[PDB]
Amino acid sequence: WTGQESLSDSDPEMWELLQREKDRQCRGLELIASENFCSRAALEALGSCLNNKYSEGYPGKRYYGGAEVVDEIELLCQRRALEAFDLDPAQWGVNVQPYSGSPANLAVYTALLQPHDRIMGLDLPDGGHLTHGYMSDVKRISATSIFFESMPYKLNPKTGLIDYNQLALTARLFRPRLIIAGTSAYARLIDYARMREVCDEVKAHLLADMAHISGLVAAKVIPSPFKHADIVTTTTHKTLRGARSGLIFYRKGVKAIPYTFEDRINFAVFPSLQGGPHNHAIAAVAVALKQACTPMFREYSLQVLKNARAMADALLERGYSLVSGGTDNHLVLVDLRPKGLDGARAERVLELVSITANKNTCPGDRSAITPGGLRLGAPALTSRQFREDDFRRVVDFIDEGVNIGLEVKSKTAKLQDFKSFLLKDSETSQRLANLRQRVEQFARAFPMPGFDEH
Amino acid sequence: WTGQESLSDSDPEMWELLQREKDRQCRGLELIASENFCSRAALEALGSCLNNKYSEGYPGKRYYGGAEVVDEIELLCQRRALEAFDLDPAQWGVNVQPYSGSPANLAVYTALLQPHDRIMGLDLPDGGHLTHGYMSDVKRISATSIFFESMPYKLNPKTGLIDYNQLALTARLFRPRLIIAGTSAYARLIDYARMREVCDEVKAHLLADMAHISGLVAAKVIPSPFKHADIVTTTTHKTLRGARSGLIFYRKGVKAEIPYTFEDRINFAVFPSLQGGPHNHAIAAVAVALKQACTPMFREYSLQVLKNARAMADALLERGYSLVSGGTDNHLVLVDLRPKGLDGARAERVLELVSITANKNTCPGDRSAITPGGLRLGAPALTSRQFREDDFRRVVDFIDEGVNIGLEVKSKTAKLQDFKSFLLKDSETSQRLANLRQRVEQFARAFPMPGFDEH
Amino acid sequence: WTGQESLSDSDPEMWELLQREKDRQCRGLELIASENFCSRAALEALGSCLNNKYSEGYPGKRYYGGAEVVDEIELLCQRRALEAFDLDPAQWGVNVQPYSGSPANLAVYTALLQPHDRIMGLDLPDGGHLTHGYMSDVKRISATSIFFESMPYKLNPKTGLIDYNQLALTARLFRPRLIIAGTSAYARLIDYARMREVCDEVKAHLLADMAHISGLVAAKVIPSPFKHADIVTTTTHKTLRGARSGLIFYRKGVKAIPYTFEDRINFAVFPSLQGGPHNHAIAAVAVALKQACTPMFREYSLQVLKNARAMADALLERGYSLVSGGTDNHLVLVDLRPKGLDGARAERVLELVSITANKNTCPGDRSAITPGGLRLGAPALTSRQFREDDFRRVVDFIDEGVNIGLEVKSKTAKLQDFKSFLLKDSETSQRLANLRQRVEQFARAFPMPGFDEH
Amino acid sequence: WTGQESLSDSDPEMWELLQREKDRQCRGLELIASENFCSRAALEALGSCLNNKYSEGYPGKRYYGGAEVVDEIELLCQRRALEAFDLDPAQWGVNVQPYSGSPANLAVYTALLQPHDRIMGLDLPDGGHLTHGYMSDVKRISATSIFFESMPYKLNPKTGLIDYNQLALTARLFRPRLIIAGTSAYARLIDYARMREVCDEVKAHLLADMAHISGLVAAKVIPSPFKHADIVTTTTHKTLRGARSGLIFYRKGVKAEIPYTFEDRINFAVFPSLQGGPHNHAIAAVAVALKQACTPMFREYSLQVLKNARAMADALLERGYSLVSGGTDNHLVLVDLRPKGLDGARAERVLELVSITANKNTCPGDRSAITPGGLRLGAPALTSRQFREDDFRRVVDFIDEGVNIGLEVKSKTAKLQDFKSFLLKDSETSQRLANLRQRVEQFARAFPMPGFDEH
Ligand SMILES: [Cl-]
Ligand SMILES: [Cl-]
Ligand SMILES: [Cl-]
Ligand SMILES: [Cl-]
Repeated sequence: WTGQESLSDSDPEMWELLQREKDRQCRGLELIASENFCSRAALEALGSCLNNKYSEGYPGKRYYGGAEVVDEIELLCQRRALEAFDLDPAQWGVNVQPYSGSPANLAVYTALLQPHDRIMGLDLPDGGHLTHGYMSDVKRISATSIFFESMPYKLNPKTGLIDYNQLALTARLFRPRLIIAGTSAYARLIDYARMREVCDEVKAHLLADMAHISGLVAAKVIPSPFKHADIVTTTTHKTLRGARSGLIFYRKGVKAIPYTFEDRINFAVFPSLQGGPHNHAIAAVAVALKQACTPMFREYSLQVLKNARAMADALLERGYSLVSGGTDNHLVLVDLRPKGLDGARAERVLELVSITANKNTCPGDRSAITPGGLRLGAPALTSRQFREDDFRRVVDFIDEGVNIGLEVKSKTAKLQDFKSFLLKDSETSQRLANLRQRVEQFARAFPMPGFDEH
Repeated sequence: WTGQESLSDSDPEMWELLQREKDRQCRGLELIASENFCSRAALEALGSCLNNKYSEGYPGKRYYGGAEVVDEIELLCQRRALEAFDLDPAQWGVNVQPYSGSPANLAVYTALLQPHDRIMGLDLPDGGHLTHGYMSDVKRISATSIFFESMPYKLNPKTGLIDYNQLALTARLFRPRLIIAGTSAYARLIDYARMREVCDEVKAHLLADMAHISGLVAAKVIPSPFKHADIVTTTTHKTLRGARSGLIFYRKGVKAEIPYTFEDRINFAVFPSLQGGPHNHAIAAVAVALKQACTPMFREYSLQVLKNARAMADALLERGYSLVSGGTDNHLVLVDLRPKGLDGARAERVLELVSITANKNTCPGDRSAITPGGLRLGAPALTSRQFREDDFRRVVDFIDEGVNIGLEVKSKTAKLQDFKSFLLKDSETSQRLANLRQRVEQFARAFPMPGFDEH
Repeated sequence: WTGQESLSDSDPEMWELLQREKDRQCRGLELIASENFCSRAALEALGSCLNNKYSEGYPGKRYYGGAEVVDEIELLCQRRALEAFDLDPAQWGVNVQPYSGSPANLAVYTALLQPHDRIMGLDLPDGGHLTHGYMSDVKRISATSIFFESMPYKLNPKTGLIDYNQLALTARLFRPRLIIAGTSAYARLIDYARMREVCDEVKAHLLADMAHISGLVAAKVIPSPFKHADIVTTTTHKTLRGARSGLIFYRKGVKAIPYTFEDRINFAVFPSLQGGPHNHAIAAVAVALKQACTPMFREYSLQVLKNARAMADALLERGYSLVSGGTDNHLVLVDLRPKGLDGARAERVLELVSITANKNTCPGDRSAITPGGLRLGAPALTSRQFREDDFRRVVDFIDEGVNIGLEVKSKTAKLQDFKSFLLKDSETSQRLANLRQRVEQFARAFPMPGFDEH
Repeated sequence: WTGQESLSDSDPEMWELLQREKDRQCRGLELIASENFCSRAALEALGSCLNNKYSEGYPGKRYYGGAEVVDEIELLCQRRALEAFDLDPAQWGVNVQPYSGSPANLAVYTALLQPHDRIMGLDLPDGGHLTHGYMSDVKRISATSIFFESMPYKLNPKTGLIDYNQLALTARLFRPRLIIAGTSAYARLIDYARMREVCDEVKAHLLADMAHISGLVAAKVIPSPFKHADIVTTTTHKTLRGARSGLIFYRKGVKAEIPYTFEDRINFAVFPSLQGGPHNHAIAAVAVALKQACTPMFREYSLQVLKNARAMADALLERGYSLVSGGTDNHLVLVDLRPKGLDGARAERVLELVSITANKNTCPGDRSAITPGGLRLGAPALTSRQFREDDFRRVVDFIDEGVNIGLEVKSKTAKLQDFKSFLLKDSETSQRLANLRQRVEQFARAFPMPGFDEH
C-alpha cells in the first residue's frame, strides 16, 4: 500500500457510484435553482494535497508553522474575492474560511450579537432560508432561532413581493439588531435601499445573503447589495459555479468613528465556531473567483437572465401563472393552482422523466403537504450552453409532464394514490418512459463541465 | 469555455501554488500530531461531480429529488462507518454529514442540551480542544462557552494524568449535563470506565471525542470508547487518514422499556438546525477512507504508529529529554523542554526553519502561553510515508541538533523577538540552519508520499 | 427598655414626621389615580404582632411550626378574596403572599415562562405599567424585559384606544406566550373578549392586571376580567383601599385536560422568588377584602364612577380635551395641548396649591420632558365622601392653577424658568398662596379614614 | 362608614385571630433563630398613613409630587442606617426600599450581573439561604438559580466549618462573578478576609448577606463584614428587631482614579427594574428600629444574646448533647440529635406540642431531608423578653424532657407518621405532653413582651 492507487482500482464499488451520479447529471434536465456544474479546474484544486494541511488561524497569525504556501493561497482567495465584486480593499474585507453558507451566517450572528438578540428575516414559506431565523408555531427549527430571537417579515400576498411597509412597521416594535436581506425562492430584486432605511431607523445592521444571486452580482447584471449592506454572506456554489464553501464580506474603515466588523467576524469563524480551515475548498473557490472576473462569466450570467426570461415567457404563453407575474433573476416561480395541479404532484412526475425541480410554497397555500408551486432554475443548464430556444424546448417537456399529472390526478384521490399510479398503471408508465427517453436523448447532446467520467 | 480545461492550463498561478505545497509536504518532516497524508483514492472522490448535488435531508427523506445515487453513497458511508469500528447497527447509528470535527461537537450540544446547559471538558492548556468549552479569565473564546456553560477539569501536575478524583469532586458540585472524554495533546489512554462512573452518578451524558485516536480505535490497537460512551464524535482526517469531515456515533435501542432518544435529536440538530446541504463529495471521500480502515493494511499501519511513537519517546529519553507523563501510549509524544534550558516557542521556530514542523505545547504547571515550555510531536504523518523505528530515531537526531542550535542562540539573545531575528540575521547561524535543512530535506524526499504526484 | 413605649415618647423626630404627612394628606386634594386612604381597621392589623411570625410555605405545608393561627389568617384571606370577586372555589384559587403588585406580576412570569420567553403588554407611554415589559431604544429598563423578551402593543393615536387590530397582526408574527391586559393610565374599558380571541389564536395565556380597577370589579360596577382571563393579578391598595400588598388569581379545575396553574404559581412565589410572608400585610388585606363585600363598598365604587364622570364633564364644559373623549372608570386623562400648556408645567403649579396630580404622556407627544397630559383620579377624594358637586369645585381650583400657569408660561422660556418664576416672582407667589389657602381650607373640612394623628 | 372604626368593632373575626396569635407568642418559648419581637414604637409607624403615599423614585427624584415629608423619612432612614453600622457616608451608601431580604439579594444580582452570570453561595443543607442559588439534582428551586448560574460551596464535615480551601479550589475553575458570604444556619464567624482573598484572585464581587447577624454587627459585638465586603444586604427583622423589610449597603468613592460604580446600578435595579412603589410605612418602622440599634440598650441586648446562646450551648453539652462545630460564636446553636437516638423531625414535632418552637436542621454528612438529624435553636427572641442565662438553662431542661418523651415514643412506633399520630392518640403520652406544656406556658407567660398588649 502506497496511497497512490487510483479510486477505480482500489474501490470499484465507490467508483461505480461516482459514474452513476455523473451519468445521472448528464442525462437529466437539472432545473433546481441552487445547483450548478463546477469546472474541472476547481475540482482539481478541491481534490488536492491541500487537504493535508492544518492551518488554524489567519495568514501571518497561525497556530502552527509551515503555512507559507497556505498563507499565499488564502490571501490570493481574499484578493480574487474582492476583485470579483469590484470592492475597494480599503472599504471591504473578506473571510474565506466558512465551510458552507449556513456556517457563514451563523458566524455573522455570533460575531455581532449576544445570545437571544433579535433578528428579522424573510419567512421560510415566503422565500427565505432556514438560517434566517425560522421557527414554527410548535418548535424552534433553525439554530438561528434557538440561540437568537427571530421574527419574520412576510410577502404581500396580492403582489407576491416583500411587504416593505409591514416590515418597517414591525421593525419599530420588535427592535431587531440585525435584518437579513436575502432569499432562496424569490424571482424579483430586493430593494436594498429601502432595507437600509428600515435598518437606519431601528439602528440595526443590514446583512445581505446573496447566495442565490452572487454570480449575477459579480457579472454586474443586477444591482449590487454592497452599496447598502453592512455585511454580505454568500455560498461559492450556486450561481458562482464553484466548490461548496462560504464567504463573509464585511465593511472596514471609517463609518462616520471606524467600523468594528473585522476583528469580530474573524474571531467568530475561528476560534469560536470552526476548527482547521479546508484549504482544498479555499483554493477551489479561488479558482472559481478568477473565472468570475472574465468576460466569459459576464456572458454566462447574461445568458442565465435571458434563459430564465425565456422559460418564463414560454410558460406564460402556454397559460401558466408565475408568482410576482414574472422574473428578474435566475429562477421562476410557477403557480400550478390555476392549472389544477400542485407542486408535490408535478415534482414527482417530472422526476420520473429525468427533470429535477422542487415544489415551492405559493402565496395562499394553507397545506404544506401539497404546495401549489414549483421552483425552476436556469444556471445549471446554462452552464451546459443552453440557449433561449433550448429552454423553450424544456418548457415543452415540462408541459407534457404536467398534462400527464392532470390525467393521473383525475384517476386518483390522495397524494399516495397519485405516486403509486405512476408506477403501477402500465399505460402511464409507457407514457412516462417515452417522455423520459426524449428528455434524456435531448439532454445528453449538450456538453458538461468537469471531468469526463466522475 | 467548456469547464473541462485543466487547472494547469486555466489557472497557472494556482497550479504553481499547489505544486509548491506538494513539494513542501514531500521535503519536510511533518511531526504535527493532527496531520496525515490522504490517499489518492479518497482525493479523487473529494474532487468529483458530487460537489454539484444538493441533497438536503437524509436517505429516503430528501427535500429535492434525483438523489437515488447520493442516497446510496451516504448509506454506504454509514455502513462502512459501523464496520470500521465493529459496531452493531441495532445498538449504534452514525451521522456522516458534519462538515468537520468542530461542527460535529456543536451539533451534539444543540441536540442534547438547552442553551446555557452545563458541560465539562478537559481544559485547553491541559490538553483539551477548543470545542470542549474553553474560556479565559477575560473572554469567552469557544462558541461552546457562549451558548453553553462550561467548567474545565484539569491534569494532576504531579503525574501529568487526568485527575479523575478532582473531576468527580467538581462534577458533583457543578452538575454537568454532558461530560467530554477526549483530548488533543495527551499521550496516555483515557479511563473511560471511570468517566462512565462519574457520569452515572451525576446523570450526565458521556461524549467521547476520539478525533486524535480514531484510527487506532478502528484498528483495535487501543481500548475502544464505544464500550462506555453515549455519543462518539470524530474527525475523518487525523489518524483515520481521510478527507476533512466529521462523524457522530450515537447509541440506539434500549437504555434500561427505557429507549435511547439520541437518533432523532442528533439528526435534527445537524439538519435543518445547523447545517445546509451536505458535502456529498466529502462523504464519498470519507467512505473510501473508511473502507481502507477495515483492511489488514490499516492494522499494520496503526501498530506501526504506536511503535514509531514509542521509538521516538525512547530516543528522546536516551538524550536526556523529559516527557510529560513519562512516555506515551498512543500516537504522540509530549516533550518538556524546560529542564533542557529552552522553551516551546523558541524550539518551534528553529525546527520550522529546517523543515521540521511541530507545535509548542503548554506543560503541566506553567501559565505563560506566549512561551510554553513543551513541544508536541506526532507519528501518524511520517508513518504513512513508511517510516519505521530507525527512521524516527533519525528524526530525533535532527531535532536534537535543532534544540542545540536554539540553545546557542538563546545565550546570545534576550527576548523572543531578538531570538527569531537572530536566526535570520546571523550569518553563522543561518549557515548551520541551511546545512541542517539540506540534510533533513534530503532524508525526507527519499520516502514515498500518498496522493497525486504533483498536487 | 420593654419595647412597649409609644412612638411619640421614644422617637419624637419620627412621630413629628408622621404627623406632618398626616396633615399633608388632610389639607390637600389628592388626585393621583393610584392613591387611596386606608381604613383604621386595616392599619391596626398592619401594625400588629403578626410581623413577628416566620411562616415560610403555605397553610398545612409550613417549614416551621407554631403556624396554627397564621394558617387560619391566610386561609381566611384566601376565602375573602374569592368572595370579594364572586369566584367559585372549584374554578379559582388565589395566592395572597406577593409583597406588592410588581412582585405579583414577576411571580406569574417566573411560574409560566422560561427565561427569554415572549410577552406582550401595552407600551408604557400608551398607558401600560413598567412590569408589562418596558424597554427603551437604548436600555432594558424593567426586569420583565431583561429576563424575558417583550414587545409592546400600542394605542390607535386617532381614537386614543387600544389598537386591537394591530395587536392581533403583530401577535401572529411575534408569537408571545403570555399577553397582559391591564393599564395604569387608560380611561376606557378593556375588550377582554377580544384579548381572549388573540390569545386563543396564538395559543398564549391571558393575564389581567386589574390593579387600578380591582375595587370597581369587586363592586360589579364594571365588567369583570375573570370571565376571560387565565391569570389575574392586582394590588390590594389603589381602588381596593387596603394595605400595600399583591394578589394572584389563577384558574383551577378542568380546562378542556386540567389546568396546571396552581402548583406553578405557588412555587414561584415561594420558594423561588420570596422569603417569609408578611402576615401583618396579609391580615390587613383580609380586613380590606371583607369591607369590599359590603353594600357600602358598592356605593363607594358607584360614587367613584360618578365623581370621575363629573370631573370629566366639568372639564369639558370649560373647554378641556380628554384623551379618548371621556372616561368609563375612576380616572380622566386631560390633554392640555389644545389649551396651550403641558403636564410638566401644570403638575408643578397644582402641587404648589396643595393639589397632587401627575403628568401623563398623550397620544402625539414626542418629548418626554414636557408631556402634554395630566392624569386625575377620583378614588382618593371619594373616600373622604366627596360628591359630584365637590369634584366640580375641584375642577374650579384646577382651572385657576392652569390659568396661572398659562400666564407664567408667556413670561418664561423653558421649564426651568417656569419653575423658578413660581417661587421668585412675588406677584405670582401671592396669587399661588391665596389659591392654596382656599384649597386647603376646602379640603380640611372633609373627613379622613384611618387614625386621627398619624 | 368613615374608615375610622376600630378593628375589634368592624372585623371581630380578624380581631379574635390577632389576639390568639398574641397569646401564642406570649405563652410559648420561641427558639426559631429567625424571629424576634418588634417594639411597639416600630409597629405604630408600620400601621400609619404612610401606607397611603405613592413615592416611586428616590428623594429629590420622584415621579409624583407631594413627597416632601416622605423624602425626609427615607433620607432619615438612610442616615440612621449608616449611623447604626458606623459607616462613612463618603464610602458607603444605602438603599432602604427592598420589600424584604429576598428582594434585596435579587436586586443586587440584577444590578451587577447579566442573566446566566455565575454566583457561588453556601449550599442550603450546609447552612446557606435559598436566595444564594439553591438547586436540586432534579429542579432549579430558587429564582437565583433560574436567572443566574449558581454553584455551591460546602462545609468541611470533619469540623463543621466552611471549607475555605475547597472554596478557593472550585472558585478558580467555576470563575464566579459574585461570591456570597452569609448564612442562615451557622454557629461560627465567617472569615471575611479569606473570602476577600478568593474574590480578589478570581475578580469577583463579595456580597455579605448578614441578615441573621446584623443586630450583633450594629452593636459591635462581632467583627463587621463591612471591612471586606463590596455589597452588604440584610433583613431589618431577625436580630435588628425591626419591621420586615430589607437593606442594601454598597461602597462608593474610589476603588483603586478607579471609582465604584455600584450606586447607580443598585438604585436602578430596585426601581424601576424590580419593585414598584416603596412601602413608606415599612421604611419608617425600619428607621425607628435603626434608632434603637444605636442606643446603649441595644448593645447590652446583643451582648446578652451571645451570653444566652453560650449558656444554652453549655447546658446542652452538660446533658450529653453534641453541637455542630462544637459550640457557637453568635446567636444560634446547632444540635446534632443523631448520637442521642432521635432526629430533627421527631424532636421538632414533640417540642411544638409543648409550646417550644424550633426547626429541624440538616447535619454535616447526612442527606435525608425528610428526617434531618439536627435542630436549630435561637436566642434573640427570648432575650428580647429579658431572658437571662439561668432562664435559658431552664429552657434546656424543658427541651431535655421533650427529647426523652420523643425517645420513648420512637421505641413504640416505626414510621414518622406513626410517631406523629402516637403523640395525639396515646392517652399516657398526651398527658405527659399536657403537663410539660402547662409548665412551659406558665414559665413563658411571666416574662414581658414587646409590642402592644393584646395584638
Ligand atoms: Cl436553496
Ligand atoms: Cl489538534
Ligand atoms: Cl400607577
Ligand atoms: Cl432563616
